[PDB]
Amino acid sequence: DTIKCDIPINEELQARINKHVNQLRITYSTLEEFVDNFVYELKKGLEAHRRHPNLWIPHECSFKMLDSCIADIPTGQEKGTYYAIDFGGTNFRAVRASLDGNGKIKRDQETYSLLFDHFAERIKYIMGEFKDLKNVGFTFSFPCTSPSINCSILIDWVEGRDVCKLMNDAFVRSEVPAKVCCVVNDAVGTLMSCAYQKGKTTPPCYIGIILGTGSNGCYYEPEWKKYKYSGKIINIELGNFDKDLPLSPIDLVMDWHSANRSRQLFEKMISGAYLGEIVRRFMVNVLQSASSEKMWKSDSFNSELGSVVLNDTSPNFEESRKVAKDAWDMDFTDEQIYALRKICESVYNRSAALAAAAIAAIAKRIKIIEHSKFSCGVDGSLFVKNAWYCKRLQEHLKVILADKAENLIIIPADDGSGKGAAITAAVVSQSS
Amino acid sequence: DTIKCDIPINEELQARINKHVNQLRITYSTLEEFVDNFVYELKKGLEAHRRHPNLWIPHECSFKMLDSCIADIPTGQEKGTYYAIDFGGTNFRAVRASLDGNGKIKRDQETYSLLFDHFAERIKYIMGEFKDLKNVGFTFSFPCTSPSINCSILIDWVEGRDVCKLMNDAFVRSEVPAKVCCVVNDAVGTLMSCAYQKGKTTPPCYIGIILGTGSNGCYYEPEWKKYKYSGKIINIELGNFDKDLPLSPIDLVMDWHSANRSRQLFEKMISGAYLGEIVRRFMVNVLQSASSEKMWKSDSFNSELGSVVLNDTSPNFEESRKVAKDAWDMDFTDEQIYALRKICESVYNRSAALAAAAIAAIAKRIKIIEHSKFSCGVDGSLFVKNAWYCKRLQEHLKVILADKAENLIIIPADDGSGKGAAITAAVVSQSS
Amino acid sequence: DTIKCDIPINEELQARINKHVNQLRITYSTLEEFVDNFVYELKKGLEAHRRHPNLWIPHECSFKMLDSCIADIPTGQEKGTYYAIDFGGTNFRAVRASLDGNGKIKRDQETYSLLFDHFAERIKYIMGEFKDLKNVGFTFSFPCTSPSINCSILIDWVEGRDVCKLMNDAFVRSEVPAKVCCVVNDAVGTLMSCAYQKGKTTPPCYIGIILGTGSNGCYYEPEWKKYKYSGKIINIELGNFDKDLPLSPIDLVMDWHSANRSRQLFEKMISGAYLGEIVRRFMVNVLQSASSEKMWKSDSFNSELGSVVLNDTSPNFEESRKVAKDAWDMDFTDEQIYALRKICESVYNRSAALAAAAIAAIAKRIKIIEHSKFSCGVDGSLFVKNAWYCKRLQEHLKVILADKAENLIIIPADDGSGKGAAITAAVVSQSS
Amino acid sequence: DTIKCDIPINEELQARINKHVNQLRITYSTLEEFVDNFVYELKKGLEAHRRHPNLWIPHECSFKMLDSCIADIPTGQEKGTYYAIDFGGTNFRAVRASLDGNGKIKRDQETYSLLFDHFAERIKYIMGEFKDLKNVGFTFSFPCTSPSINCSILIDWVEGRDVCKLMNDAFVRSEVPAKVCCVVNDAVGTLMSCAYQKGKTTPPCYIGIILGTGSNGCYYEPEWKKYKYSGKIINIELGNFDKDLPLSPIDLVMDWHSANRSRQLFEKMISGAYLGEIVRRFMVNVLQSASSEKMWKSDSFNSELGSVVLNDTSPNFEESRKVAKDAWDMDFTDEQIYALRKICESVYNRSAALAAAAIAAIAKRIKIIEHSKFSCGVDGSLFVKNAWYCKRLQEHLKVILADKAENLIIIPADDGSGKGAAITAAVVSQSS
Repeated sequence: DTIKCDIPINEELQARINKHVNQLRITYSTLEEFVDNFVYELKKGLEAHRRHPNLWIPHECSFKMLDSCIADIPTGQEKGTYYAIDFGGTNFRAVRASLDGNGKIKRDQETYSLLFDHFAERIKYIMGEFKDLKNVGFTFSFPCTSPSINCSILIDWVEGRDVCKLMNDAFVRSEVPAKVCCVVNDAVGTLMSCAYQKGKTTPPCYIGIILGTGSNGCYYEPEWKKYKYSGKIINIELGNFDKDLPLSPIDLVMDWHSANRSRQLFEKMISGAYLGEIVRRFMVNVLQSASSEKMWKSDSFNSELGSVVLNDTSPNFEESRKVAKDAWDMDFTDEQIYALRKICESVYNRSAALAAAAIAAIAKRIKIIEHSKFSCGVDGSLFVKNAWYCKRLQEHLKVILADKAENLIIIPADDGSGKGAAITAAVVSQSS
Repeated sequence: DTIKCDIPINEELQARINKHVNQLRITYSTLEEFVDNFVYELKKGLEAHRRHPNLWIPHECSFKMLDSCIADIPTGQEKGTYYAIDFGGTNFRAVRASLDGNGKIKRDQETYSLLFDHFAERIKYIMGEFKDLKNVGFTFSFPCTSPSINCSILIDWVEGRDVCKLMNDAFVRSEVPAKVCCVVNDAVGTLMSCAYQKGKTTPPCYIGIILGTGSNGCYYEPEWKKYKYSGKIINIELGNFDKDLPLSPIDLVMDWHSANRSRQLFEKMISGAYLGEIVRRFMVNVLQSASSEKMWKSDSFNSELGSVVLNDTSPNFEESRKVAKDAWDMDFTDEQIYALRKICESVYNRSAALAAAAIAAIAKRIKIIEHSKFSCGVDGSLFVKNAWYCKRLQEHLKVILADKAENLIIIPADDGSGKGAAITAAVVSQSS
Repeated sequence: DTIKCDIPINEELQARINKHVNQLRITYSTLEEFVDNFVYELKKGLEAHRRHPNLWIPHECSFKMLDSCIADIPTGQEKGTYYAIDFGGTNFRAVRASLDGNGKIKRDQETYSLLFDHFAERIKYIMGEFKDLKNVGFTFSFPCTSPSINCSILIDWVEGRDVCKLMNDAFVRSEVPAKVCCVVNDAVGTLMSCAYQKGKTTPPCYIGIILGTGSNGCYYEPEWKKYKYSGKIINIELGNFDKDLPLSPIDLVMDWHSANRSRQLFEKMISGAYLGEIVRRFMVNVLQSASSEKMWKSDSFNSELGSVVLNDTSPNFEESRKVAKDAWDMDFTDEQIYALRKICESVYNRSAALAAAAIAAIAKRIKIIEHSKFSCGVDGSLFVKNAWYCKRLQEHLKVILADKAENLIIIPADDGSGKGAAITAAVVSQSS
Repeated sequence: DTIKCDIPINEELQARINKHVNQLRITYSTLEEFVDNFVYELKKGLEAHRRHPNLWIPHECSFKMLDSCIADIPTGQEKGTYYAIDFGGTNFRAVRASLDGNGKIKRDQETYSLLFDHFAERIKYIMGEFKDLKNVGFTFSFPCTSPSINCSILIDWVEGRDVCKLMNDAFVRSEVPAKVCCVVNDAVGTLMSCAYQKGKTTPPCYIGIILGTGSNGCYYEPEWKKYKYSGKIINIELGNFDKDLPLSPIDLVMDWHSANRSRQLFEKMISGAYLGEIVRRFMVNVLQSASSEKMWKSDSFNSELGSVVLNDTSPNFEESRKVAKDAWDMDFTDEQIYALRKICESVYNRSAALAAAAIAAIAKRIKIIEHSKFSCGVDGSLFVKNAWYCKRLQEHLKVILADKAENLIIIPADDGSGKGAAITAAVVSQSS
């Protein structure tokens, strides 16, 4: 499974490669300490929430264990039609989903356009394009605290009013009879969308993981009653884990230029928005003076190109060296292309190992893994659109869980921020 | 200034008294360390606010340095009529204040009655009693964070909506044309009410202190621009200071039964809501078996009785031993009445010393005390309705500030939660 | 197993008893959090030692995981004669032990007398009393750090020289040809003495526990090679555990008068030197005014009397109320004697539960408990000389380890500070 | 005082220079926060020592405030001859000093050679070379804790015995009648040597500073009696200050490769053993691809070359570009030599500013600076053998102390580890 060298490599470049690979090496002895720290942090977060479920106090637990206020999960037997709003950065979409009683979802369109007074006409605009004249979901990936499932406040980016009723009154100002009923997170929607579209002869899903341009997790905590939680599903803020991470110096520099400094140190090692910069810096270090002038720019390499480099099988890597030219205007030789492959294979492997040791921790906090069986729905831009990264995540997950790997199933879910919010708004209302 | 014994005291009781007095003794060497810790904490809080002015992170600074979003202070030259709402616990009042251009306030009534749908009719009910048919202030002493001067959220006790517009729409639902325009704290209103009613030949006020059933402070920070503050007045959450306090064991037990545990340890040593319990516990310890059966109850002694015991000049203390009987159904002898006086004189003296060392710290953070002169407006139930406590606070304040005591003036302000909110709503609107 | 009341109890005293019993109640839900915190602390201590095995850094781990520098444990097959020195406080002993090859120890005398220049003549004085004219052990329970097995430094109480060679040169100054070869702790000697005198058909011993006027533990860590330890046996400083303890307010006051303040909070809840004060304070609180004048003294009740109260079976508790009079000069009635019994039964039960949850943690860090079997040697003044405390410790230990209680055996060892140091000095030398 | 550019610089290289200079910029607003943090840390260290003067607890204070056990300082009126031993790394010296009663020292030799059994013959070997046949000092720069002035223990590098008597018995084994009487630090010897050789018309010295291949400080604390100190001079472990430092990313990487990781972060920014690496890394970053192959080696540039670059006045910098070739085998052009000068001038200026703000803090803890006058003796390899670094340290020290700069005098002391230990051994013995 490891890259093999046949071309004669210089001594200096080989020494540099060997020195910079052992800075990204994750042995099966550190992964156990990682799993233990993760489980302990989960438990401490639960207790600290029970002590004061309103404010999040750092230095008590890195995970701000949020709670979706949902009542119960779906089973794949409902029916209707429901609409959902996604709102991230500059331009995002609107979803319409039809639900039959057989565990299947039908979706129509994801319209993008470049301000609460615009979205009501947007919903009427997509609705007239179906003209079958209720309740609408909402994702709203922004800094918000949700005391209840219907409302959530805004504390960052009228910038401070209720972001729920703000959207609600735009339907009243217009003709549209549709009300907001849920403000879900990106991962709980993933959990629900995976639970719906499973089937009937599959174990229940208990963990929803997002690995993409951001990393997060939600899971079903059976002891939710012993603490003060109202929903059966708990949203871990997984990206903020900082107990003991194997940080190389490149991770110490790339964090200083972050504009989010000293925050979210676990997300900056495994997420797809940061792997391109890691491999760029490592390549600059290993090709000291031979590096081009473009290899010193900031955003000169993103993870979509690492995906191209990893999934390469040509006799001569004419695709792996065509992605070099258009990014770094440089004609790579054989030793340099070998170095590039050996660096990407290390960075992505570390990401996959650390993201596989965070699923075993969740599956170990739930003490079901000993006897019963259950499933996990993994979604994201790193899991999809990458083949070398799936069979590696599931290889590490098959070694962390030594004798129990067969009890935990992986089911790739799709489109959490969409179908998820629609299914949540359908469940919270049809079963209201 | 110290109590003198002439009656022959038993040896055991004298030993116990001497042992329990030295547990409440504050020497002029510890007060300096206190002042230094306080000043350092103020500076650290300012910096930590500049780093992230949204969330309060404990273990960065005990003071959550809030900010009133006011523009500028009054001078005593405005005019009009304005109404204010107070809302604490079970039953609180409504205020109407007339303002002339000479630094004088005229107030009408403080009606009490035992639920946002009731207060609009309350305001119309007080208004019809003057029938001179704008803007209304609001104090709202509850857990709230205020991103702006007009709005504030509710996170504790619809329990979560906007507590500003909640009150505002009740005037629209009714006929009353009055809108909320400010949600002030108990101490910034004190500052403003003191600034208004000063005169013309007095130094400017810079600190507003509340010492009562609760302790708090607000002050004018001249470096407000260097950090991200929008108002010239900063609200210290002074009650939460916990750096290094001289805690006796009685303070360790009375905090365990608090229902606010491990929070606000500086407020539980100096505020008027906790001195009665302190003196009750100390009396139980010094009168071991001679204590009555009522001296073991919880709320059997409040600070209004300590005020009676302190301000006593009768030949035979027939008032200090009449407050004993009706509270602890017991006929005190001479040694016991001496012990009671010597215990109250120690508890209240420690409170006064620690509250005088917290004014010197604020007056030292403002570096004006070296050359110029300014004033401080002290308000509360301990300052008013107690004579032994004023000339003692100002005795300690005259020894902490060795050569500068003449630069700082004390001006007793009155009724902060009332006239304060009215004057703030008048200034924010007439000078809008 | 619980005390039963038949005599009619007053309402007030019954309310007070019920209120003060629930402050000492340990449910089987908190014991699990205790075990988890203990195991995590053990692991963190091991890692922190590997990072810097010289200085102990608090806030890294409460346990300063010391190391005995022993080579290997005995098996009960050696032979010879060896001498040991004990040195605690004012007056302590000297031991002579003969060792045959069958797992049996023969001891002679423990002489007490009320200064390194005296102990050599003491050893010659005990030796002449046997006149069979090598190597001598040493316990030396004082503040000392031991870089090697032969030497240890002194940092508290020439007060600072080498406390090993100090004793060694006194044998050279005299005629005695005996040299110090080991400075062991009170618990590793217990471990060795238990390992020797086991037999041949018993599982191996792995934990040595001391529960007396002080609490401590040592255990065999199989992963000693992965970290920088030279001995197979690790000395936990178990008394300093302070992660999350169920502290009543009486424990908050009794710690303030400690002269060892904010240090060793786990030892002050379970050790035999502190249970008498706990029960004295609780009795003062429950018998508010009926308490005598002697119940307010400090050392008016020690654990030897609680042992007498617990192990009482007379028809009328003429022994449990005879221990009252000579200690508190008071003729207890029936309700008061019931209260006293119900208070001692709670204090000692909490101690036994918390000391049984600290053995399960050690037995869980060693992952052998799943399949194999092993033993633990418990010694101390609370285990011996108390019958109600053994069958209660082993009742809680049979419920903490649900399905594995049969894998762990309890073997009461005796005289650790004696036979232990002798056997260690014999093993380190005969097998040198 | 700033470098001026006249040669036309490229746009890219100019942008890089301007971007990397503002990462080393120290404004007069941060220096005040630095001084405040330093003073607070000093006070906290003093208190924490008073609470437990035996063990050093980090997270209480970064400064382990050690204490020299000296009685009193010299005045320059003694007489005699005394010998001193220095012992650092591989090869170090022996000193002989003659002392007259006029404040003048006469020194003979510093012999170097490449093991306590060798130093006695070394002392006899230097003594026979003067053949004027008492007491000997000792510096011994190694990890050691000194409970008393005569003895000190060894805990790192027989490796653990008494390093005082170890040297003492070598004089008895030989003929030499010379005994060790003091084990001083590198900075207290500097203080004493400065105090001796002052004169008679100079203010008293109170601070001794070492700025070289290591940074440290000692000072006279007038409140030494209020705490448990026996000597009037306190040894700050100044290099370990880590409260809030302006760390660039280069300092984050150079610390990861330290072998002393997460320890002594203030020493790694200002000391002469680390400035060459800083400027090397910055030069690699600013000359991205134009850098040579030798500029990527580790020890390719030490501070002796930065001293050469700074003190350059030739028309064409034929010395500043001759130090480039022999170190980095590269013919620098004009833009590159300008960049090199502008980088060294920034690194050394930051070091000088931060080392000048640490003298103002010490001079501010002693409250004498307000009225009286005193002096400070600065020694080290950065102060001596560098002219641009003295008039810059004293320029920053003249701006930090706004109105008091004339009260504090700087007196360059010489050879602390030598004359210092001799003078200390002379004072401790002649005035014994």
